[PDB]
Amino acid sequence: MEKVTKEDFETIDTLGKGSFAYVVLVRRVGTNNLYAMKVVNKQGLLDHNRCRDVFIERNVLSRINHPFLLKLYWTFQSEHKLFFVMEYMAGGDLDKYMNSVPNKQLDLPTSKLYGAEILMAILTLHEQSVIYRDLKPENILLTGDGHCVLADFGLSGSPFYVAPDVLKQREYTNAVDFWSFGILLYRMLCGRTPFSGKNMKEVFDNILYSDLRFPSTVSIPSEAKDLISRLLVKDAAHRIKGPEVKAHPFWTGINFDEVMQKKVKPPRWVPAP
Amino acid sequence: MEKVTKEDFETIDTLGKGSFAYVVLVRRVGTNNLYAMKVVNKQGLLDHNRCRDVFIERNVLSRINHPFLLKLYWTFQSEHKLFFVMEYMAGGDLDKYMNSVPNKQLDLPTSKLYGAEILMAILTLHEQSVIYRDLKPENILLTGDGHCVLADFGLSGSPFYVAPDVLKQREYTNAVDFWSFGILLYRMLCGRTPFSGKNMKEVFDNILYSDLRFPSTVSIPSEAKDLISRLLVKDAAHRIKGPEVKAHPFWTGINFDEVMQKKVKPPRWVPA
Ligand SMILES: [Cl-]
Ligand SMILES: [Cl-]
Ligand SMILES: [Cl-]
Ligand SMILES: [Cl-]
Ligand SMILES: [Cl-]
Ligand SMILES: [Cl-]
Ligand SMILES: [Cl-]
Ligand SMILES: [Cl-]
Ligand SMILES: [Cl-]
Ligand SMILES: [Cl-]
Repeated sequence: MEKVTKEDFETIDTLGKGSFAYVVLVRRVGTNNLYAMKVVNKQGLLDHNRCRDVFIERNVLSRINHPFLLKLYWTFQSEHKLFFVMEYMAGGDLDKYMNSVPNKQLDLPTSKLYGAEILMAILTLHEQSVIYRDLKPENILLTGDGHCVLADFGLSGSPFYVAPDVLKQREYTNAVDFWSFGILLYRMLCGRTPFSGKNMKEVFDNILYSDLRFPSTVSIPSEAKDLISRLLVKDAAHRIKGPEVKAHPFWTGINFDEVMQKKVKPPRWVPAP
Repeated sequence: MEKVTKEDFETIDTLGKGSFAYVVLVRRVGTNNLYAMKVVNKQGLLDHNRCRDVFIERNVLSRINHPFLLKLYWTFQSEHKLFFVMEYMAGGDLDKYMNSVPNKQLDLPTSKLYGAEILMAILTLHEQSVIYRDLKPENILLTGDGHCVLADFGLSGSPFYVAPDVLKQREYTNAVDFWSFGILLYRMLCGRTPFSGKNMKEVFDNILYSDLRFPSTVSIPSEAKDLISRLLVKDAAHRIKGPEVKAHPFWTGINFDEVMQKKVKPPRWVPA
């Protein structure tokens, strides 16, 4: 790619702020092309021990160009900052989309496709020893044609998706992602998360101690219940792991190769540029 | 893919009409998804040419996944017809696009990107032993975000892109695709094809015997002129081949790995 510097991008708007990074909507000078540019303080990266994360993002994930991870176009530096010019997703996120559909529920074909796309993303991250840690609808972005893409993992509701492991020990492993994935699958199919409460204390107690229950009013295939139940085993040591999740009978009727090729479209996508 | 038949697609409009096949815009019933479906009357398979083309589409091209080859979702048959459900390209084709831009000329960055994407498609076809043989702007479709995609399952302008190899022998090698590629690069940069005439006989005589001539009113890099000239060598044996085309200095400002990942966007794309 061209040897760009910060001078080659015109800031149009702000897309968010963080501890030591911010994201701006930019237009590449001389073109009509828009991008989401993440600007990260170099000293901040060093103080937060994020150099490995940056190396993986820039030198490993960028080569994979996974369809359901955010696309990276350019990385470059200034004196004090590193810049990551990434795809601008104006189609919103999955939290907003699900809150706008009737009953808050996605039908089975859509839930299964989005579950497969998200699973492929999570499996790719784990292969690179990256734990997403914050899987939730707000961090799943939608393309213009209705496919799911994981939000920038460096950047990042949450109380409902936290695993027992994190509440008890703050210990992050691949299993916490599969717990959150089970919460997400349940949410897409049922219209709500499985564990709630009148305050955070009750929510955490239910996450730790309450048996999983499915709504009597929602028709869920037995295979989906089986997979969600195994993803939401309380003890991480006995939780279903990646290979068994990918081989689970719930994925009957969806071909992961065709999903990776974008040949399985969302049946009811509502484009809205 | 889920099993389908003709009954699962509702015709919205007609996109193209051909001798023994037509393309329609369709919607998968029960969804909001749109596709382009080519319908081929099996009666037209008596022609060895049309029979071979459909054979290649059903058995070879159907198995290729490439960003710049048109995507095929389903292929199936009825008692007397054949069906190809492919991606509907919202941007239309490169012939209409180039006839809309001022002076009918694409700028150098756009010409180089589109040339790179088309070259990647051609090289992949040759690796699969497929000769496209009909490379021209009408067969280059445009995605909603401005990328070029070779039409693979469409209906069979054309006289301006035919190589001397075809005119002399009626015989085809990989070289005919690189001749058409030469004509296309010249068209994008210069606003017209190199060889024209007042009738078809004049056009063919110029292709066979007239030395390539570049316009005096259009300035193009010497590297672009060199590559087009190597592509438009009339003797097939001495025409530039695939690997030398890919390594040519004209592609200096392009990285083909990034183009394959759709990380090089067209700078002026007008999604209308
Ligand atoms: Cl511009
Ligand atoms: Cl390290
Ligand atoms: Cl510094
Ligand atoms: Cl970061
Ligand atoms: Cl794509
Ligand atoms: Cl069939
Ligand atoms: Cl052949
Ligand atoms: Cl050859
Ligand atoms: Cl060759
Ligand atoms: Cl390559």
